[PDB]
Amino acid sequence: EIKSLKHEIKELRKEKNDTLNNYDTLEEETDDLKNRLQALEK
Amino acid sequence: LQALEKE
Repeated sequence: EIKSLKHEIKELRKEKNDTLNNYDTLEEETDDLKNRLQALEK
Repeated sequence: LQALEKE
């Protein structure tokens, strides 16, 4: 039953990797809007 | 950004 628990933990890791991909696209959007902020300020 | 597009 330990292998099933490890598989469930790997599924949780996959879900968190999906959240990390969401974080990465959020980060690229943040970089784009930071460039926009710097362009509109200067 | 909105501020920089509000003024």
